[PDB]
Amino acid sequence: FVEMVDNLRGKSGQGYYVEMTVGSPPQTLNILVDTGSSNFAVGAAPHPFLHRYYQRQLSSTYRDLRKGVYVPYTQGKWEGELGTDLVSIPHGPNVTVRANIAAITESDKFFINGSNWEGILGLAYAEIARPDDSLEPFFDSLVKQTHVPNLFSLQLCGSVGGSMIIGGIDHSLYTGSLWYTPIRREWYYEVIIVRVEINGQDLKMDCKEYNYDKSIVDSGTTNLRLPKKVFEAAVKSIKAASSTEKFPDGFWLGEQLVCNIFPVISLYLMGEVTNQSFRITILPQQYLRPVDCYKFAISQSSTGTVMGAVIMEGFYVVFDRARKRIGFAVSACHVHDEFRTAAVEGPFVTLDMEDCGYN
Ligand SMILES: Cc1noc(C)c1[C@@H]1C[C@@](C)(c2ccc(F)cc2F)N=C(N)S1
Repeated sequence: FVEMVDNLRGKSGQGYYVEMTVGSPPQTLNILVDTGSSNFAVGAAPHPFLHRYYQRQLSSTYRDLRKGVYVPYTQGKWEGELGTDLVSIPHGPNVTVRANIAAITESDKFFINGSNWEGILGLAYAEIARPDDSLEPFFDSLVKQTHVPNLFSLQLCGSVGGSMIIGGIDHSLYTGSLWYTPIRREWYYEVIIVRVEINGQDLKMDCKEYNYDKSIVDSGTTNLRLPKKVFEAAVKSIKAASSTEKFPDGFWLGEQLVCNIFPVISLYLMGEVTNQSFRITILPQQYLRPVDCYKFAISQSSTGTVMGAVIMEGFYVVFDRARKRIGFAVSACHVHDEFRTAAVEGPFVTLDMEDCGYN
């Protein structure tokens, strides 16, 4: 998978993108890699922010599905026209598939001014695909039409770079062993957090609170998002551990910037075996992001835990769809100092892990 190494690019806070081609003859586009959605949607109109866009008139293999799609988010929205066309990934497997494409004709607060991507690749499951689950996501189409194994892995490195290994695992991209957590449900990449530690000190919360209403792995989100009750207990512990320096309350809420003291954060994830778990540990270098101006990149959430770039940049993450599991291993590219490094450790004994999942 050497040709797939270093196939991700981007700028800080603007996400990670991969080069893709769409149509015949192939039209080159930069496409954001997003494990938190399920639509393959591309700019198809000359929006001022876009370097380029999908021109359906130039493609002889384009097929109109004669259906519109309106996708609103919490922050922004896009509207598109649904169709199918031939899609390939130049720095991926040597294959071409017919995939669903939402041609974006109208948007608000979706594209980033100054970014180098013009589309989004939803890598999650059909259940959260829009308008409904009958619209087959790209990766489902890829696995069905080719002999590409039902697996992909992401190494996101902290302008920015990384690797999306499609159909396999590159062992040079991680150190130590991979540790797997079950995918609870095939919609988002939903996982179960069973324990949270700040500098080794347990938060002592009902583990159901950590997964209210869900916990997901999302490459399209920057922050580690936590449920508000978990966030408040987490921040209080981080404040106590970093009592050497005094910071304004706005900094902790992400309302202001600040220009060894900060604690490590450990998330225990449900293991593959009954009563067995493992832990992933991140550093201040992950959750305190440069904007020297630093932004506290842990925030409160209404939609449950989001393991965004803050988590993913510390680890090599394997999305093992074939076995309904997500693998975590220490990333060979993660940012650390001489005293502390990111870690994946196990096994640990954790009882009543099924009670941690919200129903
Ligand atoms: C859900 C949700 N609610 O508010 C926001 C913002 C989202 C993001 C939606 C999406 C599609 C997204 C990501 C990056 C980007 F640049 C634009 C996007 F639209 N992927 C996610 N994972 S989170």
